[PDB]
Amino acid sequence: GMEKVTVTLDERSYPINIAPSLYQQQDAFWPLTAGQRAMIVTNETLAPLYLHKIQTVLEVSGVKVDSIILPDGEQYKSLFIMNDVFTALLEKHHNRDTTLIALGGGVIGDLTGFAAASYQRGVRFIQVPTTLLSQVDSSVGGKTAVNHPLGKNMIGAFYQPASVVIDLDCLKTLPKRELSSGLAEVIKYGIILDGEFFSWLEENIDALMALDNQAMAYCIRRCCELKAQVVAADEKETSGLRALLNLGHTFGHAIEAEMGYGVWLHGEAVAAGMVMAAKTAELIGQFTPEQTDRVIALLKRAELPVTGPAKMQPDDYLPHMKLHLILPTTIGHSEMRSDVDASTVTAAISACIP
Amino acid sequence: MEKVTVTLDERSYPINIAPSLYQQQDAFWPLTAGQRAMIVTNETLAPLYLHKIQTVLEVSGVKVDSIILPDGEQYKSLFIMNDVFTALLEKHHNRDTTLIALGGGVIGDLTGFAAASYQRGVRFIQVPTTLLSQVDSSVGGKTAVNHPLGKNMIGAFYQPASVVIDLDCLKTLPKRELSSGLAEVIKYGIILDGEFFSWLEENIDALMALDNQAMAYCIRRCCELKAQVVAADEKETSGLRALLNLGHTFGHAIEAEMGYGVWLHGEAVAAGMVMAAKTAELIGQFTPEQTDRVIALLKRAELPVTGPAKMQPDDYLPHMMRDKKVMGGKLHLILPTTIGHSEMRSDVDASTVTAAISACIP
Ligand SMILES: NC(=O)c1ccc[n+]([C@@H]2O[C@H](COP(=O)([O-])OP(=O)(O)OC[C@H]3O[C@@H](n4cnc5c(N)ncnc54)[C@H](O)[C@@H]3O)[C@@H](O)[C@H]2O)c1
Ligand SMILES: NC(=O)c1ccc[n+]([C@@H]2O[C@H](COP(=O)([O-])OP(=O)(O)OC[C@H]3O[C@@H](n4cnc5c(N)ncnc54)[C@H](O)[C@@H]3O)[C@@H](O)[C@H]2O)c1
Ligand SMILES: [Mg+2]
Ligand SMILES: [Mg+2]
Repeated sequence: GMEKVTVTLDERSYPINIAPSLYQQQDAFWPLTAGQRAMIVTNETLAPLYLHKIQTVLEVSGVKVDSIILPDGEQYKSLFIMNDVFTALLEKHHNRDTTLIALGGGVIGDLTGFAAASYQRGVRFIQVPTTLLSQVDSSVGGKTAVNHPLGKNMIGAFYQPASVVIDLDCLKTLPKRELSSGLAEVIKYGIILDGEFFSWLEENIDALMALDNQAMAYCIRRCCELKAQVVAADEKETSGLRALLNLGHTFGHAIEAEMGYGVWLHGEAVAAGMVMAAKTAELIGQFTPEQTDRVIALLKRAELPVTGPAKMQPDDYLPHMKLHLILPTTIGHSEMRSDVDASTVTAAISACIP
Repeated sequence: MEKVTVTLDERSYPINIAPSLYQQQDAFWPLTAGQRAMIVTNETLAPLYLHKIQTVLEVSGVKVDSIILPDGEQYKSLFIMNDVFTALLEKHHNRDTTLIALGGGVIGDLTGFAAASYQRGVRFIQVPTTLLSQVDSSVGGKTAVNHPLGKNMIGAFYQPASVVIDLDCLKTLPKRELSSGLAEVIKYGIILDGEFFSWLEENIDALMALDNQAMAYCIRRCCELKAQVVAADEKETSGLRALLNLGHTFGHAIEAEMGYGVWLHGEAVAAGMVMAAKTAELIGQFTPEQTDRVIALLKRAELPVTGPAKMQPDDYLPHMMRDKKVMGGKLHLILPTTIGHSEMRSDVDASTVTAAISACIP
């Protein structure tokens, strides 16, 4: 079906529209209108699949389109690459009324967003996310950035899109491993914020894996709804409410750091991380094995790992991680708990060794 | 000590102005003991003021790192800004750090955008060391770096936490740069406050001599005036803020044709304001007596009131049009209406512009 989320943050409002074949609808790329310009930023993987189609629809609507195609990879989320986007914009004489269109995943999304924030101190930005992860995570919060060699996402801006266009057909070309990686973050929302959504996932996860339009549209809509509610409740990260979004990410970062880029995908590491966080919550005396087993079972349904790499030992995790962890309190409720003992965390990691 | 409080885009900050302010109690508020700062400066200012400022901060309990960048508009680049990020990350500066911009407007813009972008925004304090940056950069929140295809094309609106103006720093500023700053001082009087203009006619000698009491009042009032115009035209579009471009359309032509550093920005603005005055005479809104007052005061500040001998009227016009597209070619000018009042005039005839330029040929 067609789902729609209106997000209202920092006194902005924008729509997220979600439907199969959305790229082909009239005014799907609103607020762009006839006579205006757009610069599509995409990567070498997405370009042959969607760039021509999108350019055609925009140009039939009176919109003048330029494009820049970047290589595929996290390493291109760079200040030097963002400068090349500025060069493309300036070489084609794009003025402050241009719109940047991020056609791709979260890598493209982050780089383009920061480019839109910074070009002439801010031009309009439309997200066209093509991974499940970016549909359910990047589409809300306004975080844009590029990397520095000494820290990921260290250079950037809070900058909100004018609209987010989610055509579910784009998921038909997404590798299944990337689809599952996105579903780790989908499941996370259920654990941290909405136990009823978790139950809905238990009942519909097979349809999501099959790219069912009705399930996936609702799935995306609810994740965005949940994310927008938590960002709205602490837009300046006052409380630790936005921090809850990091369930499994402390453990997961350790895995990504030791294993290297593309070896474990982000959502795969987060999946194993959520289990380790659940086990931690059991050991401090606040979670039951039955609750943890529900998290484990559902992750396996989504074809996600629930064990750590055999290749790392527990002592390899902690240098990457006295300790601040996001822990579940129920299925549907969570907390930031600081001062967790390292031996508690290592015991939890040890319980997930294959 | 003068103080201006500025409140724009729901932020509020003080601009404090005094001789020997670098040495005074809580001069770098809101930085407080136990916090970190990274001072960004250039190779010219570093031997003059970096040690002094570091000492005062460290005596206040503030932990200080610094980076020294090369001096010049040609270094106001994304790539040089990247070195700031590297210095911050190498010393493990977290989101609670403060960037201190110690230098002129070039340092101020690059540091400001660095502060806007580092971890998506850290605190920023301005320590402007040119008159131009004291009276122009200190309000508005425009930060930026240049791209080879356009000046100030990459940046952010980002306001400082405070602006620290120690008048003593002007004692080392070259006299030509002091005059260039006084062009923008005089502009304020023309566009917004005729009583300030009259005060300038009575005090310009003291300002040229760096009199502390005059200069403190001069800087306070300019910041006040710029803040009033920006605050009114934040939520309105149109362009009350565009009034800040008096003389800048003519002046950009001069800077563009004469080349980098040949005419300083305020020298070009000076001659531009005269041309704008002449234009306002020719459309029937200004008198020669009014224009004469502008000319006389500019000369007292050692600024030009004529265009370069090398440029003819047709050399100005391609630079003054919004662009050269078929639907472009339009000359939009800020004109004075009195001494103290100004307006945007759209679609000014080329013959009027050529006559006004011609009236200022040496
Ligand atoms: N709030 C935020 O701004 C936010 C949130 C989470 C993640 N991020 C950032 O997002 C990035 C990760 O994003 P991602 O997981 O979407 O990875 P990604 O953008 O690298 O895309 C994953 C892979 O799938 C390819 N791909 C994408 N869409 C496709 C499609 N429809 N068909 C075929 N292949 C396709 C990409 O080319 C790439 O090879 C990280 O840089 C992360 O920091 C940002
Ligand atoms: N609102 C804004 O953000 C805004 C407004 C006006 C100008 N600007 C920018 O400011 C820049 C021009 O600034 P500027 O005129 O200060 O030039 P500048 O920063 O290049 O300084 C002029 C010269 O004086 C030297 N210097 C500065 N202070 C000194 C002192 N106390 N003693 C000895 N030498 C000193 C500098 O090192 C430089 O050589 C431009 O890039 C312009 O875009 C921005
Ligand atoms: Mg994540
Ligand atoms: Mg100026």
